[PDB]
Amino acid sequence: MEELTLLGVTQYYAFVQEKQKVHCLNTLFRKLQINQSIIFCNSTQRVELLAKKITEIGYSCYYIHSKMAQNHRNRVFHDFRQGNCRNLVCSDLLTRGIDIQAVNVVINFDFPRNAETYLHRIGRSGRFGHLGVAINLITYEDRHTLRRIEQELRTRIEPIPKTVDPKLYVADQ
Repeated sequence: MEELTLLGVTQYYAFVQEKQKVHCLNTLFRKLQINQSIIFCNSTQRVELLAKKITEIGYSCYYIHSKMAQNHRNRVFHDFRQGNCRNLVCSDLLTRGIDIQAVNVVINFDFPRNAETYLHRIGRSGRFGHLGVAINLITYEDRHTLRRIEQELRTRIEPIPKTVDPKLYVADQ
């Protein structure tokens, strides 16, 4: 049995053209009541490019990726957990940070290529299952990767509705 679990994380996907990802991301910020959010991309170059664009549209965001130093990643993450930052852009990182209660939305701006990367991004270590929502931005050409990861992880990833039920990601306490 796996250490990380997906029970408690509602998972959605949206069919996006690569040229339209930034626009779809801006639509998500506007239609969801995001407290804090974490956004994954598949390369460190795309992590920095997204973080700058996002701040240009006028959203609060830091970023950490694999080619920063570990002590620098710790302090930026500490600043983000502190509330100094609203969103955090991240590449894939082997060393995970502690859970942040204010993080209720995790977004896969770029879809991971395998199931273990997906679980390492979205899975939760504890069995308390703090309610949250994960949103995957996917191209139609890439839908077969989503089905395979869905079956391999024995989970359910649904097409995102117009209105996400806030019961599934708005903390009720």
